[PDB]
Amino acid sequence: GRTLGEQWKEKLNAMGKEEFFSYRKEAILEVDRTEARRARREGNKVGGHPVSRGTAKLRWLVERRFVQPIGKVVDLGCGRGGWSYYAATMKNVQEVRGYTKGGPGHEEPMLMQSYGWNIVTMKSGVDVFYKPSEISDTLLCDIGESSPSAEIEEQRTLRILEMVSDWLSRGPKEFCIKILCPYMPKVIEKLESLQRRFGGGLVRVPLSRNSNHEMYWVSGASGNIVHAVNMTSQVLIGRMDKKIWKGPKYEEDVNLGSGTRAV
Ligand SMILES: Nc1nc2c(ncn2[C@@H]2O[C@H](COP(=O)(O)OP(=O)(O)OP(=O)(O)OCC3O[C@@H](n4cnc5c(N)ncnc54)[C@H](O)[C@@H]3O)[C@@H](O)[C@H]2O)c(=O)[nH]1
Ligand SMILES: Nc1nc2c(ncn2[C@@H]2O[C@H](COP(=O)(O)OP(=O)(O)OP(=O)(O)OCC3O[C@@H](n4cnc5c(N)ncnc54)[C@H](O)[C@@H]3O)[C@@H](O)[C@H]2O)c(=O)[nH]1
Ligand SMILES: C[S@@+](CC[C@H](N)C(=O)[O-])C[C@H]1O[C@@H](n2cnc3c(N)ncnc32)[C@H](O)[C@@H]1O
Repeated sequence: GRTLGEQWKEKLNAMGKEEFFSYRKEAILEVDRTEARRARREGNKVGGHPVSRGTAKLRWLVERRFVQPIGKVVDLGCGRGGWSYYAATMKNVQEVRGYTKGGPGHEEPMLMQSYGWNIVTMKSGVDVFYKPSEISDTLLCDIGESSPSAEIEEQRTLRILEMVSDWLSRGPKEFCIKILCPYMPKVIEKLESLQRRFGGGLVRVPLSRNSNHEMYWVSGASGNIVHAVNMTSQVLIGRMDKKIWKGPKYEEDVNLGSGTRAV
């Protein structure tokens, strides 16, 4: 046969617009960004409004001890820097280094003055697939591009998995990696291998939209991957074909404050 996630991806692509858009936000957690937008507009950089939604995503993991940034932090595919700035707010972090592709169709790093910004250093024009690995205490990675093909998503995920190992072999004991397509059998066996060597486990962040099955490979987690995935697949499938769409659960975004920090 084929995996539950496999079937999810097929059932997903067969939905109408009205159904899709309505489904992808059903029962999910969502951050209110409207004030972030206002700040952005006005150019206010010291109101603690994150640069993206991803800040709230990482916060969700961190607060549940799934990952706990420490020492030198490296954020691969940092984009605007939601994850980088958030790591810089934490007392145990001393150095935040981010890398992202930039250019056409890609998010450029964004300057904010959230608490700790001064130890953040983001660099654009960098393709992590050709960037020599560096030492780190914490390794973050949030790379992964959607596609209506699960096979595409598979190989994309596999390329990512292949490359993150090199960064991990450098001894960071705290980590968080986006697995774009975790439900595919080749991805699973690869994670099964990587889990044996590096530990950790896979976790679904409820802030992620129902239109994607992304899970995060995190060092503060553990346990059976194949079960973990399937559970998420039953939830996501369980949300389909709904009667009265209740919509998302709105939460307040994280406040990263302002000002520098001496290290
Ligand atoms: N190459 C393309 N990328 C796109 C397109 N539409 C959206 N995106 C990007 O996908 C990403 C996911 O979109 P989502 O809306 O979920 O991103 P976030 O929710 O994390 O950003 P928010 O700031 O919370 O609000 C989202 C957006 O607000 C816009 N935004 C937010 N910040 C900016 C800046 N700095 N410069 C230009 N536009 C910005 C942007 O269009 C996003 O859709 C995001 O980086 C977008 O820039 C698109 O049509 N083409
Ligand atoms: N039945 C349908 N299925 C769809 C449809 N669109 C996408 N999909 C399926 O859902 C999957 C994911 O959908 P989504 O696009 O919501 O993916 P994400 O939420 O993970 O993308 P994000 O980057 O998190 O933000 C999403 C979006 O931001 C926009 N975005 C982001 N990147 C881009 C680019 N490069 N170009 C144009 N627009 C872009 C776009 O409007 C998306 O809704 C996708 O792989 C498809 O299998 C659709 O219209 N109908
Ligand atoms: C969506 S962002 C992740 C969000 C970020 N963690 C945050 O909190 O805002 C992922 C980024 O990885 C970048 N990316 C994709 N492929 C890359 C590559 N090969 N090398 C470096 N960055 C890449 C994309 O430009 C994209 O903006």
